[PDB]
Amino acid sequence: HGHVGADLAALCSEAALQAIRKKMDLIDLEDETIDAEVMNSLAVTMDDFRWALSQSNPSALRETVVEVPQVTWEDIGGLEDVKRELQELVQYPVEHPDKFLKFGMTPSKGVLFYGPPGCGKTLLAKAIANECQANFISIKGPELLTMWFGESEANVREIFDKARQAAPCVLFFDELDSIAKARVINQILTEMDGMSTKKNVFIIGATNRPDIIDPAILRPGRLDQLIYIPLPDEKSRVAILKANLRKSPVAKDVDL
Amino acid sequence: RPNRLIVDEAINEDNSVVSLSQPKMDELQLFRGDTVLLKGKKRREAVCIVLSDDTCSDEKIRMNRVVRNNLRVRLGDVISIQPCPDVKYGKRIHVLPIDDTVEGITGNLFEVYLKPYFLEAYRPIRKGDIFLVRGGMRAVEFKVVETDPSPYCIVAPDTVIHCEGEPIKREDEEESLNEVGYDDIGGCRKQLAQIKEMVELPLRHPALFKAIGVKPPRGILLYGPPGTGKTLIARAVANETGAFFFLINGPEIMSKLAGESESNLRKAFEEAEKNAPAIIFIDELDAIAPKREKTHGEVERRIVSQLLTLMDGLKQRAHVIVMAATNRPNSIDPALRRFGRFDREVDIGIPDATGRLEILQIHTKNMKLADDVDLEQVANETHGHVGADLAALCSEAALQAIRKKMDLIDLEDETIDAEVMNSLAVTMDDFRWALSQSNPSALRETVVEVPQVTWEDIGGLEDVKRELQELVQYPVEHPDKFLKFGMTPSKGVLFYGPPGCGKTLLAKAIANECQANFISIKGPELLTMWFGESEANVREIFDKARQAAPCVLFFDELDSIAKARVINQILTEMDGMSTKKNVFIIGATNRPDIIDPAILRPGRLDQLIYIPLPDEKSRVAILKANLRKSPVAKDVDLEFLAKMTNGFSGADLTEICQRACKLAIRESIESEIRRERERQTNPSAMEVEEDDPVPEIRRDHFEEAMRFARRSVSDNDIRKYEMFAQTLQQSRGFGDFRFPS
Amino acid sequence: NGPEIMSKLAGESESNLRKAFEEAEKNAPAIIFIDELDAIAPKREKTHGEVERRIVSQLLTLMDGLKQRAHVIVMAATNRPNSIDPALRRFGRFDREVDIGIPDATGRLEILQIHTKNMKLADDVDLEQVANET
Repeated sequence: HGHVGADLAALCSEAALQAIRKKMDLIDLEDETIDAEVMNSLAVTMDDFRWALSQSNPSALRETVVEVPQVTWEDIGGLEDVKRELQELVQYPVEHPDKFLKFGMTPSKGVLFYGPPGCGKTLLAKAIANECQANFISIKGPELLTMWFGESEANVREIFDKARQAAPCVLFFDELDSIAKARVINQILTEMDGMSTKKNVFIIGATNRPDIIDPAILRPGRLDQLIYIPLPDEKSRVAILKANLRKSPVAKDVDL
Repeated sequence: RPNRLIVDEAINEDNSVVSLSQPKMDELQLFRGDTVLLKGKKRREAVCIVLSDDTCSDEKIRMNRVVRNNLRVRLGDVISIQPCPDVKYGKRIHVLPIDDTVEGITGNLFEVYLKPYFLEAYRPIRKGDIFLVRGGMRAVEFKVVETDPSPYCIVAPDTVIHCEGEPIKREDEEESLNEVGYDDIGGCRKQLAQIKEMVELPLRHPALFKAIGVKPPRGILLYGPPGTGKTLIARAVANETGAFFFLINGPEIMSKLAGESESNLRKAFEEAEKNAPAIIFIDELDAIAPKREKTHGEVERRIVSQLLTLMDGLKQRAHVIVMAATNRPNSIDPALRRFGRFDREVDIGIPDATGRLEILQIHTKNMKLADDVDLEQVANETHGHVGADLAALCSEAALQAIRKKMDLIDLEDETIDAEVMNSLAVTMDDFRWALSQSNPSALRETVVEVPQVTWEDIGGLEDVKRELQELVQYPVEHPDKFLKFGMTPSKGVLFYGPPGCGKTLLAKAIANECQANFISIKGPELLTMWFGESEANVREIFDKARQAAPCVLFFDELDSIAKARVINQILTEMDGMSTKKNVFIIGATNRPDIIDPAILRPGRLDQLIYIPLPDEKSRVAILKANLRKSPVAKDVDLEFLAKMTNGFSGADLTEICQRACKLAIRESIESEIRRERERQTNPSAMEVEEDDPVPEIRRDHFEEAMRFARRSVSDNDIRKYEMFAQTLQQSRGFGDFRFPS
Repeated sequence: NGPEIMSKLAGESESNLRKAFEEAEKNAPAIIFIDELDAIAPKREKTHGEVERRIVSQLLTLMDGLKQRAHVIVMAATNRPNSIDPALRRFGRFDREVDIGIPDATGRLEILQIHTKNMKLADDVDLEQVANET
């Protein structure tokens, strides 16, 4: 992750050089002129690639990445009301844009999750992005408040027009109350009203202290719906428990 | 392969002669009148005719002195011999008297030193050969520099003479001895091996790299602190192969007129393109290409763009690589750190303790030392010194040894006799003087090294040892079993306990055990970033940890900014750090409740290991450990001293083994007062032997130094850590359950 | 002199520096002296032009271009070591740095003993007393 094409060319050349360097038993000093044996009878193996990935090649990437996620709906079972609501708020304005035009109902532009910390909020937000075949960017808390700690408040316009460039996206804040420990909420607030509605970008924000939030974010037009994420129930628990044991071979008599 | 043989002494006087063994004749099949080349050190060779004799051993060649010196080989070293069928006659080899033993003869001397010496042998003479001819108490060696055939020549007597030039002095030897070898540079053996791996195999084998299709490098950055010989290393790599150096100086291509420096750069790159597989070198890049903020004019921008265009205008078939030399990679214009110009960046950093022994071993070569000196002892100190600082140390110690000998180096003898010139050896207190009285170290930044503390330095804590082994050793010693069932490794622990119970002395132990590097930043080094608002200055100390792959970076008192940010600056960096690198982040603290809870989120810093007060076995271990240097009396018990000190922290009983040393040094100073202040100090009944009243720390010194002991940690604050340990739920709840049958 | 090799035309001061270093190289074991170095080589912040940077680099190149057999040493004279361009405090150019600081009380007696040489003093004066003050 983070490699570019030139970095991958460098990876291929270094893996080939490591495969040469393990064959110094034939490429000797007594044979200065190298015979035609090892020139065409040397194939690279997998641990050479793993060495060349591990031992070297720092990635030249730190900024955001646009992609479609690969998580699925059954990765977190249950929450059928939340699934129905997110389908009603994401899928229907893009899969059927004409029926929303028959009787003129305008689509909403974003929900606000809230619940206990670590109940699969991001793992729920990526599921609808994967289901709609929609791109998904994500900025976090520490990426957010380092803007206003060094007073770079006017540096969300680029991360919004980058979302404008990828048309079917759902930009996801995470812990946007992180600056509510003591601005940039106003900088998103002046940008969200300037964003048009014919583009189908949605703004889902997550939080853990829903009372400390600014009430101006809850005005109708900006962020209206308030979906509550509860603790995981039984079927969701067995689903996530099976989901985390994809890689590990587990004994067949281990009950879940 | 039977080519390389050791060289030993010879008896015969004939010159350009190599001794072969008579049992091995049929493998080479060359007879007596055949010429051979001998591979020597520092890429200088010589040519000889063979002699087949029985006085040589089976694998040892008997050869004379001047061709042993032309190969620069001595007793024990192994040389190669190869046949060379390109024997031919030549015209006007340029002989030259290079010694001061000519005795003032000028003109044509070559009718008795050249013409009778060379005949009936087919004498092979290579360029630079240092053969001598002795005649009339005049042993003149003619080192030739211009041979019209290549590479060696057979001298004919009908060769016309050309000897209008003047014989010169030993200065031409001083420009040939700086064709240095690999052994002439020390302190950076790992980085020398890595750069040799990077450079040497494209250069000696240009065809295989094109054959597979890999790309040789186009630009290497040799960044490091200034003065560590970053130009000597490039000379050594280039001269250890068949390269061609070209030193472009830094401010020399700045001190030209406007519109003329680029002509010099174009001429230099053209000379690199025209010649062999070669290497140019640019020292002090940040004086011709600084950051963009340090560019108020525009001609420097023209020079920088000229450098960029000439750098990218090279071909992979030209076989030229570019090495630059800065001090820090953020002090360059970042427009030339893109792919194709300057990507691979090595760090010839500060030499360590045992990396400092060879760097003054190579400097104490021509200086006669006595037997009392100990290079290991001075190597143990002099932290922060660089190679130039150690050269200055050697010169100042030699000057102090001269300056103590002013009793013979007098004003009445203006011309100094040859006595003290070769009969003066430096002793150890001269080195101690030159270290103490002078030489401030030019180092303040961090240092990467493996620690030398051991696991038994702090006994006990077997659970903590098991946990640290499980969190450090197993992700690096067995990386495949972590890949069998996909468990990802953790990226850092958080110690917490009472102040001064061996936290850093525990953190260095696993770094030493894993043979892993260990950097360490502290509290006052941390919060001085955000007191002067240099918050974005931890990226360099993290990518420095990226450069040294098996490291464990150790914060210390990271709650020091929690007296009233940079925690967020580490927090945005820790998630961006990948996991295939095996760098771990161990942070220590003393107030675990005041810490930011965002550091405790799973993924960032999860495990919370509690360090208790030292127990009994740990106490006797640290007590024995602090008395390594001091000789202690054999009846001084320590187990009785162990179980008496019950609630003492690890930083309190390390104080009493200095208070006892101070209480014994007071009495050892005081005992010398009365012994020199003896009334009627007569030669009668004089103690010619040293009485040594306090040779070691006795028992009553500890019995009196214990009286000032005081426990630092109370009972009310160890309960704070017990209560914080109870704030972690501590495996409480349901308890034991069983799976159904 | 310091500002004397600044009061020349452009492109001519370096000719004077080269002539001076050549005269040092040609003559005996000798010593040149540069007074007021911080007027021809200040810190980098006090360099708004570029010709001063050409002079500074010329000084660096001619300084490093000497040989140990030439027997010439260079003494400069500043007031504080942080008031110099730190690119010439590296090893090989300017390392050893002495401090002829302020003279003390009894160090002040000889400095006016050497000044009261040609002046006839009476018997009532006491150089120790004035040395105690000032």
